Amino acid sequence: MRIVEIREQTAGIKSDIANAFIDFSQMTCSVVAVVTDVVRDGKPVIGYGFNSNGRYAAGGLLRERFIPRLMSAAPDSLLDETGENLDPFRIWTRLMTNEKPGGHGERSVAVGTIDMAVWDAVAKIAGVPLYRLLADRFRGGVADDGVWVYAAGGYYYPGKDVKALQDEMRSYRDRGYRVVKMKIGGAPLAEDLRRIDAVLEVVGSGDNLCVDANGRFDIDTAIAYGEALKPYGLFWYEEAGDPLDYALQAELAKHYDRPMATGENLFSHQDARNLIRHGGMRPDRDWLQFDCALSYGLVEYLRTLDMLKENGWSSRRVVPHGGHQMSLNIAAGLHLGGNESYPDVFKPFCGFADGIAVEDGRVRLPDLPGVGFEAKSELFATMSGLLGTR
Amino acid sequence: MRIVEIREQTAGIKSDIANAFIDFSQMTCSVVAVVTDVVRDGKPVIGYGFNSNGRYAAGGLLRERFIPRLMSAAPDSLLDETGENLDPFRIWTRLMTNEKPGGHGERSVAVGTIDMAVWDAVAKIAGVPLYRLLADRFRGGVADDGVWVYAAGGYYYPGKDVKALQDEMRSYRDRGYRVVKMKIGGAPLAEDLRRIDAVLEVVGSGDNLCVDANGRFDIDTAIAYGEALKPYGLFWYEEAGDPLDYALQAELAKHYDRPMATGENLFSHQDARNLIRHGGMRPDRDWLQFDCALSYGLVEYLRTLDMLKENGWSSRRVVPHGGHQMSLNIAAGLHLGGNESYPDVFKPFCGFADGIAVEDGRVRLPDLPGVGFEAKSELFATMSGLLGTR
Ligand SMILES: [Cl-]
Ligand SMILES: [Cl-]
Ligand SMILES: [Cl-]
Ligand SMILES: [Cl-]
Ligand SMILES: [Cl-]
Ligand SMILES: [Cl-]
Ligand SMILES: [Mg+2]
Ligand SMILES: [Mg+2]
Repeated sequence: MRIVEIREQTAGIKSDIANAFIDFSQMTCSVVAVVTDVVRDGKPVIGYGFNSNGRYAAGGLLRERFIPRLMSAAPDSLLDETGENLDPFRIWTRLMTNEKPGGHGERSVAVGTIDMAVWDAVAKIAGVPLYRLLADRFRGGVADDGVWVYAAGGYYYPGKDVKALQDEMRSYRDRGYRVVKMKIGGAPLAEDLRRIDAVLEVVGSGDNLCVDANGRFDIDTAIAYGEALKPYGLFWYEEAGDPLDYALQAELAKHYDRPMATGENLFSHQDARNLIRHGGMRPDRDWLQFDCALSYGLVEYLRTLDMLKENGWSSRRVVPHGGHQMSLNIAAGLHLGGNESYPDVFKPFCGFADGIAVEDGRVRLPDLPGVGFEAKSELFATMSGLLGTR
Repeated sequence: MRIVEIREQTAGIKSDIANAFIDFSQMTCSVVAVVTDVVRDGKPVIGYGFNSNGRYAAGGLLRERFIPRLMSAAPDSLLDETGENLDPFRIWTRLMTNEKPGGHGERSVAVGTIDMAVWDAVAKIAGVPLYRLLADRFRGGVADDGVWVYAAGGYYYPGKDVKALQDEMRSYRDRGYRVVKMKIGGAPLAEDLRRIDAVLEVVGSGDNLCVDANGRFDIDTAIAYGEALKPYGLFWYEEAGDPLDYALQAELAKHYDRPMATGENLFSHQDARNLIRHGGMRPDRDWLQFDCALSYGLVEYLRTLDMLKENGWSSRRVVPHGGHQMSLNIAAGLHLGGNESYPDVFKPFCGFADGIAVEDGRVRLPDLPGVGFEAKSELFATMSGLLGTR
């Protein structure tokens, strides 16, 4: 058996939604197919992957460096010790051959996208959902019954006012989510507080509301927002300052004693480790948001999780950015704290399996092989169409 | 006046040379032309740029994200206050619009390459060498008369032995360089020590030799090499450990009191700042090697230089990676410590102006408009050919 070919294509997820840092008018993502010669249920096993919103597609990197490099390897060199499934670890090593250290951006997305497809294929060859594969290999067969999820939206948009924002959040609550997340930092403080007030009329307690500044604030603005946010008792205050300005987050923690979250824009275990060492994150109350699809994949994510354990952090503090089924499987299989979900934005690259409802903030995973792409009609149609695998 | 078009192409700089981390068998770089409608000396002013070795080309990024952004901007919005030259700062802002923070790799190379071409064009429109434009605008008209340069090579290569390494270093010294740099960490310690011994027979004092581990060592290996290197009194010990593992460098500095150098693989002012805060680098003796062509260009490099001043570091501690004329101009115009040079590797993307000799480790800059590409016959022929401007 072998990987026969790897295909890539670029998809559009463009719209005029905006956070404090960017708008999404040009936003794209990569989709990948890892085609094998293994037969399951009368058809070839093909693994699929895509990268999360916000970083754009990485098709250039995929086609110029990573796909050729992986496809020039001897095919047996990519197999596990049984000879009857792929080895994501050998594949990762091949992908990263002749890559210099540092510079963890863009190529991190290319590798993350291939890694997703590789794990999808491995689980399909094994005949199990990915969470089951991961629980069996890494957690002694113990998987979570379900995963904590929150609904992320609350973007700025032309003409969107507090009534529309309330309607949005009510629609998330009606779909089973308890906790929601909104953007802040893209309007004057008083206007953001009025937006927060409006959402709380819908969701009740601050316990049910997260806010995300998308890394836009300098220290003075981060502290000023913090002081204004304190009375609301929000579930978390996310990415106040630049994702790499570790000293800024450490100073902010001296002034804001309620939970904070960051890390979606750190794309390696090295960068994650620097956050842990230098960022003043607090293991009993803060949250880490690393996204494997943007960060060289699950093979790299396991190094990050090992580093967290060695530095006194629980995996239960990790709630990945990105809203994807790959993270959902990792959460239940490796015991993360939960997963972000997008009920509205970035269609069709959002949501989990069709027909499996979120119930008071928790969702179960389908007993279907792989990551679960085939259980999302619209997304699967879009991906197989783009990649020519119908 | 305006930018009429921006062109890009990929060049090969492939060979089987190797350092401790990678070999260069698939190495590429981007070349860019920024075509204006300004006439100087009877022809269109065209600015040129290329990115340094080691990070590969970024053609996909250039074509899919960055060039379309500039080319969709209102032409007047890219000009400076006078209306008769380009504004690299407005251009940089346009290039980075809708880019999320963190993730400083690959896109840093795309932007660095366009920025080089932009400054080349600006200096040509002003009619002066770039170092003169920079000295006048940023240093009250004071430029260095010349720049300190060292010869970087000493790569591993199949069949290459100590005799060939000696011949190499002799040829650098014969071309006017006093100090040379070689690679270490790609062979057992004893074999590297024999290589170092062989080179010192050519260059004499350790004062004339740098060694570069290309980020390959864990802390134990970094310390062990340090202990073995101490008796030689080397000019610097470069990039012992992972470029992002700041705590490792800080620990190493407790064990190795002689000069060390790092930073070529940090591609933003944020990442540079983290090295300065957390890496235990010593402003009195250590060296910083940030490369603008890989790091979103000179506009971003100015932010890094401002950060260094605020943090008690002199610009004289900065000696850029990459061997290019862009850095040569920055060095003289903004008062850096020197520039890396490549007399053998990465042809034709190496060396400075034809016909201007290095003399005991110092080189002057030509009084010619722009960065100086046209003064390098082979490089300019190659670039103009690739970009369709010949
Ligand atoms: Cl935001
Ligand atoms: Cl982040
Ligand atoms: Cl919830
Ligand atoms: Cl090396
Ligand atoms: Cl390169
Ligand atoms: Cl020299
Ligand atoms: Mg976020
Ligand atoms: Mg180096």
